[PDB]
Amino acid sequence: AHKETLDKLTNAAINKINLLNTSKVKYLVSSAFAGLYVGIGILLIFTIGGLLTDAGSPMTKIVMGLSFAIALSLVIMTGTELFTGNNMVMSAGMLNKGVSIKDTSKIWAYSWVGNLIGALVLGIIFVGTGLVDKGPVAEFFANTAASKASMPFTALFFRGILCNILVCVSVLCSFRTNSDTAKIIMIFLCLFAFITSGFEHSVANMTIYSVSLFSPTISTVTIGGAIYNLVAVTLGNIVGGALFMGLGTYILGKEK
Amino acid sequence: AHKETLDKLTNAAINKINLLNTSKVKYLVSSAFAGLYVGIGILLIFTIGGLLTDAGSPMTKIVMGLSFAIALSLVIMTGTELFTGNNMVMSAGMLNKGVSIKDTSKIWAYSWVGNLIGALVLGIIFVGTGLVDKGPVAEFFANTAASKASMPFTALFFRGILCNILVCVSVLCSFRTNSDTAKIIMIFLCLFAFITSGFEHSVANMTIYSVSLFSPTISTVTIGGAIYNLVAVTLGNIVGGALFMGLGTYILGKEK
Amino acid sequence: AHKETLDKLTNAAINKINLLNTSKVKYLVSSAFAGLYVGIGILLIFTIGGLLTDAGSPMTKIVMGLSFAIALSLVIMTGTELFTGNNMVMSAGMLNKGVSIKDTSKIWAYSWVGNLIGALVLGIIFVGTGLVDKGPVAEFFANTAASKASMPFTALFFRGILCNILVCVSVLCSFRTNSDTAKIIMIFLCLFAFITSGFEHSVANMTIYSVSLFSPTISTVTIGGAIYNLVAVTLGNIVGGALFMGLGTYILGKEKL
Amino acid sequence: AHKETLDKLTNAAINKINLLNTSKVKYLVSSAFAGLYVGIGILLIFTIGGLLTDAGSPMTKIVMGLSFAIALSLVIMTGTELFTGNNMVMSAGMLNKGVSIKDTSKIWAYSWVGNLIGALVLGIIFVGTGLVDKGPVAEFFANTAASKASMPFTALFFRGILCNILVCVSVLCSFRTNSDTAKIIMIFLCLFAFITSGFEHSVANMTIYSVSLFSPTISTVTIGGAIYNLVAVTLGNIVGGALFMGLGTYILGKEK
Amino acid sequence: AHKETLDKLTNAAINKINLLNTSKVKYLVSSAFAGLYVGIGILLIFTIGGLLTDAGSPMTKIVMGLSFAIALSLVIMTGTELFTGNNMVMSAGMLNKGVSIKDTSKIWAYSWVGNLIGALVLGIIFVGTGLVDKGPVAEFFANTAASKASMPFTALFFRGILCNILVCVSVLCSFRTNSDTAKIIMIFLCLFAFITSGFEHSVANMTIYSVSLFSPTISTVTIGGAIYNLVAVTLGNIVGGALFMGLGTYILGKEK
Repeated sequence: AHKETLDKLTNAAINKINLLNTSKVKYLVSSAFAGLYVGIGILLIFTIGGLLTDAGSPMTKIVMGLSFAIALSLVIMTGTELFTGNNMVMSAGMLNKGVSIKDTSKIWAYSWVGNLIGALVLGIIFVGTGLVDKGPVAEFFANTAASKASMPFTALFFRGILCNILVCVSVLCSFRTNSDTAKIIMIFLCLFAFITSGFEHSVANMTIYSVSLFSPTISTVTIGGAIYNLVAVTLGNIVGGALFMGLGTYILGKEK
Repeated sequence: AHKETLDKLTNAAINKINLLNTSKVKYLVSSAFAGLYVGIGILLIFTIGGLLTDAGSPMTKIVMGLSFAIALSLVIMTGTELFTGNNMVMSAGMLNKGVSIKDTSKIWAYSWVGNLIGALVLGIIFVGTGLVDKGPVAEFFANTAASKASMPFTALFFRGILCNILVCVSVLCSFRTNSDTAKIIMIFLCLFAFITSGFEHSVANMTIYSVSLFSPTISTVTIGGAIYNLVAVTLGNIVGGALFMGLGTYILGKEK
Repeated sequence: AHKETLDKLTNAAINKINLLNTSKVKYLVSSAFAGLYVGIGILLIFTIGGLLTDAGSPMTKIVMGLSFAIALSLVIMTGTELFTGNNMVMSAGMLNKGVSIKDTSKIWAYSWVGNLIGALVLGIIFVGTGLVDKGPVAEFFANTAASKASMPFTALFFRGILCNILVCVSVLCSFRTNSDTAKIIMIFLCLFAFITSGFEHSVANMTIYSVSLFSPTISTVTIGGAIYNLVAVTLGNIVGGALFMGLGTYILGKEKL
Repeated sequence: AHKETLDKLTNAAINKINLLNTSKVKYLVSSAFAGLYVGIGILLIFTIGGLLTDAGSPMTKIVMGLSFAIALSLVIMTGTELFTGNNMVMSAGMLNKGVSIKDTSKIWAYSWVGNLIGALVLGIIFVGTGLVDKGPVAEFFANTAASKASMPFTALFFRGILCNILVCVSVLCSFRTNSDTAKIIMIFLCLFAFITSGFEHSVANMTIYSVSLFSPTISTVTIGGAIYNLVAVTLGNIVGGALFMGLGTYILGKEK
Repeated sequence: AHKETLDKLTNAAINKINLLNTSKVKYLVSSAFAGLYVGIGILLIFTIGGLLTDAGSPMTKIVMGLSFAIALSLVIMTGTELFTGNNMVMSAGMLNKGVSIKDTSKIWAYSWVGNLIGALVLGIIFVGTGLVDKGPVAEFFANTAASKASMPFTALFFRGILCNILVCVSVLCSFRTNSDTAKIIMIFLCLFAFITSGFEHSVANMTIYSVSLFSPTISTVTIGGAIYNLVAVTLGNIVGGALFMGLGTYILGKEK
């Protein structure tokens, strides 16, 4: 069971360095589709957070957390590239040696730049809608945009650790079943979990900092506070995806 | 995986005009339906919005985007012609040289009109019920059908982009999975995102203005404003479905 | 896929009038199961409607719609004869030369009369439950039954279309997928819409003007006001079932050949 | 599709008496399993009424119906034997001569009794939990078991009919599809329907009264109403399965 | 239908011990997974209940039970080794001779401890985030670690029994169907039922007593209250799985 999976994970890992070594335009795009897809999820639950944080309701983080299913679901279904999964994958394929430590940091790089490109594009467009001009919407943006850049390191690190856990554990669950519906539910869950709980996702945080910097209605974080939050959380994501899930998957299904 | 998708996409475009070119009756009826189905979605959400606006609920815009999955789900299940969705289909199709740059417009036209024919035929029939005869139902249709015409062209554009990114990706999602349940789910999300977040949909607004103009009890906008909108937004809906969605599927899946 | 679907729609007309001929007991029964099944869901959403009207809640009309799904789902899953439905199937199956205007009108009658007999039986049985002796629910029933009589024939007619447009469209959907999960899900949305929006449904209104006439804890409507509501609604229903759904499906799927 | 369905039922019943004609120990520990599964619902949906009635939220009777779904679900997904199911099963079958009045009743009382062991077994255990010592949960048990016992036979009898119409019909639906998912979705709506509407279920009452009795903190029921209710309701559920759903399904697909 | 399921249940328990009689490092890393997953569940539903108790919303208990779905479905979807599951499985196999009384009480320990390991890990990494710095989260994590620990043995014995009754029947449901969707749905139901009703699942508490025993902000009772709770609850899970379900599932499938 775990072999057929660490098998699936290994092949897919390969099929990633192969497309990269084909066209960079291709790999670049698909990374900058996942970023934009995932970013869509921030817009929903932030248009949310405002309306419910504003009216005092205690349901905000709950309703928000639930309504972030559209994120990793657009990704997995469209078959696009997102770094947070490239972690657990590109790892066990480096452990199961389908791709090397070479090919791993080769990936995690471009996908991360790709993933950012997507956020930035959705930013421009999203900001260009006047939606984040006035109101308690860009207010929820700004504050949490600021909330997260002022947060100490080990949190953003350790919060980041638990995030890419669920994210991978879902991505894995995708590999483990053939019912797309079932994938979407497991995802729906694993994101309801991390979001409401209150964890951190780099490719996500990007769309947040993608909007709150093009903003003609505030900064409260600058670029410096963004770099920090990412590299903090990026760093966190990796231990979670690679050294827990990426590794443990490699073990559980190693033809030993 | 992306290759295959592209092919399927390409046929759908080929198989589109092909039909339009055999019959214009059969195709008009289809867009006619589609635009009405999408407008059934509007009646529902607006009968909600007035009922929740009247009671000042902090949720109203969250319950609405939840209650819109019916619109596009009815399209994809009855297998009918939706102008926005085509934007991806024909653009990726025309691109993949399966169909022409003149087969492309001849679809967009013939559907953007069909949908509206439906929007109309449905708009009339709604009025003849008279939930619009007065009260917060009739009201909501108004106060909102006004707000759209009196809005920057810079807004209606990017609003109308991000919407029809979520609309085609929902469609793209139906072109990649064989679960009719998962097809519906993703459609249910994508409209949760685009409607709750305040994006704009040409074929939907058609029913809005199909009803704020047939309703004896008042306008506040009149044709020009309705035209200033469908136009400012349909263009956006093309720029989203074509330049973003269709070009990317194309890039992500052509043999280099 | 529109041709293969008409084929199905057509093929479905055929073995229906074939069954009515085969025997009238077998057919009328099913018809009643349908009425009952649909009416069942009326008892649910009104109880909800009473529970929640009584507390002046805003989300009443909304929960009432989100809940009615069971009505048309039982129909489809049990595979049973529901008037509003045959409005689309039988028509487009005629147009597609499946059977005659004879069998069409002959089917529309029995279904409508069997749907009625389920509505009948359910009502008495339900009055027997004593769950409409007094309280906010027998109220909601009468409150609601009256409106549906005390309403202009023009709007009862029209509302009654869209409703059958939505019922039939969900039927149409039951024919274009092999996912019983998908069937129900689309029935869900379609009813959520038709109900919460404000549309009217002969077979389900059949179950409303059955409770409030059989309950001795009030007529505020009596038989006439029903005859009125039914008629206006049964027409509209027909005008959406056979004329928008029936026609369209045919025009989409008839081989010009 | 009717004749297949009928036949399925008919064979289903055969297997039943055959199992009963094989092992008594095997049949009566399946029975108890159902009743126990069923009773679990009653715990949850009274734990719900508890909280919900205690804060007078109008939605008490609504959330109960939505939550009682696990009952027949656990039974139907686990091939366990539920008395109320065999009312339609045993009868549809014996009407096709797949069995005899005798098997039917043997079943009907056997199944009924194991079922009664379930509720007996649960309640005891459930009493031992602390959850009925005090708190608004127990008031809800007492007050309910009470009314359930102190209500005109006529009534209870009719509430029986309606209930088992839904119970069996849902079971009917299980026999008519293969999407195990759907079997559930329907079970869901049928129980949402039957609880929230007011109808009485026999098996499920067992647990109710069982809990109330073996609760040291006040009964208001005594075994006095127990028998009364368990009879009046059961007598209804028999006309529910047998005379409606049972004989009705036979008349629907017999080679006549 | 029950034979396939006992045969399906036995092959299982052979592998579980045949995994340990092959590798410890294999088997435990999966059990540290199961535990963590279940924990992540507790990290969510307590995150809620902290917010929802901080505003007396009567709906606290219920919402929490609906959102707990993730733990056992994660454990299921990822094949990992969960203790409570085993209870029924083993004994169902040690009763139909595929493993021994040894292989049974052998499985039950390593996993029990494997599970505990992972629960301790997430714990620190959860404080590592500092979401138990203060707020009602750590508060709720405090009252409920202690309320559970300053509770009679017998109650928690009876409580825990009922739980693993459901937890195993949902696992048993896994075995009896090829729809992951359906599997996950039954877990969602079986979990919502055990938590909102009140019952006590040991491997979860492991995370609670892990979260709190590292929460810098307080112990409220200590280690002799954590051990007692775990002992009181674990043994209750075992009668419930081993004796109720296991013995039972066995009786149902056994071949005379």
